[PDB]
Amino acid sequence: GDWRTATSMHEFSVPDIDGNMVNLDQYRGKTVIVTNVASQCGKTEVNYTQLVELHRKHRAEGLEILAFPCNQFGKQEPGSNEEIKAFCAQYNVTFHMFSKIDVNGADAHPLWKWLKVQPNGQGVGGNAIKWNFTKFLIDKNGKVVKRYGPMTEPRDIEADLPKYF
Repeated sequence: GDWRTATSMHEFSVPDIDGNMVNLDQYRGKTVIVTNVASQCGKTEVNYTQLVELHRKHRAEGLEILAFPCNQFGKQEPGSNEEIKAFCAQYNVTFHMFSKIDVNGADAHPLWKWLKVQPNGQGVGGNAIKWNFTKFLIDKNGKVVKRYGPMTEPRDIEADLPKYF
């Protein structure tokens, strides 16, 4: 697959939660957090509340958050795209929600296959996504600059935003 040839997130297109293709080059010149989400995770509440807080705190500086539902971790995202959309409403999410995807395995979405092999997006302990709410920080040129594991509270990504704003 051609994802292997990409040098930037801006080369991918991915369906949003309504099913509509989003060309990610529209986020050129924005700092972006990409994260895999789920609704039935022990850290669902801390992640959605803190991602909303971080997005409200920094969206006027150009921060974007792209959230990808994924059911591969404990079957913790069983709902349809419509049900996930409704679920997020309780958190007042105004960042970008995407259609549910796989992030691991042969059928993972190409964007996520690409994120996992980026020099700053490689995990040791394999590149595989380990659980719900892994995060990647992506710069204004669509390069991965940091990867954060499932335990990372979204507020702790503040440490790294001045680097890239």
